[PDB]
Amino acid sequence: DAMIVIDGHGIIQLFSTAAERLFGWSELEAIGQNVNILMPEPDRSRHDSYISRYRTTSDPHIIGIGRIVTGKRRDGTTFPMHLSIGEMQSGGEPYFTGFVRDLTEHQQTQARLQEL
Ligand code: HEM
Repeated sequence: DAMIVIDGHGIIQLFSTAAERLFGWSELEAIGQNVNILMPEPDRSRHDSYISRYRTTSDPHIIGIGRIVTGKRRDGTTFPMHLSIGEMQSGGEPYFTGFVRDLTEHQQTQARLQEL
C-alpha cells in the first residue's frame, strides 16, 4: 500500500498518494514531520531512540525482517499494518523507506470468524 521515506532523523521526506489515503495526512502536511506522528504511544515517544539505537548498534529489529504493528490515523483511529523497511543512501546520507500493507480487513475477518 503506502510508501514513506524518512531521513536518518525520522523526518518524512516523501509521502505517497496511497499513504495519504491510508493515514489521512496530505503530502504537504506529512512532509517535514517526524514519522512518529503515524504511530501511538508508547512507540511514538520511543521511535527516535529506535532509529538512534540502530544508527549506532547497526542491529536491525525490523529492517530485512518485517513486522506487524499498529498504525495511527489522523482521526486518532489505530489499525494493524505490515511494515517492511529498506535502507538506502543518497547524497552521502542514510534514508529509510517504509512499505506499508493495511491488514484491517484481515483482522476484521479473523475476529468475525472467531465470533461465530
Ligand atoms: C507507523 C507505525 C510504525 C511503528 C508502530 C513502528 C515501530 C517501530 C519499532 C517497534 C521499532 C523498533 C523495533 C524493536 O526495537 O524491536 C522501529 C524501528 C525502526 N523504525 Fe519504525 N515504526 C513505524 C513506522 C515506520 C516507518 C514508516 C518508518 C519509515 C521508513 C520506520 C523506520 C524505522 C527505522 C529505520 C527503525 C530502525 C531500524 C530497525 O530497527 O530495523 N518506522 N519502528
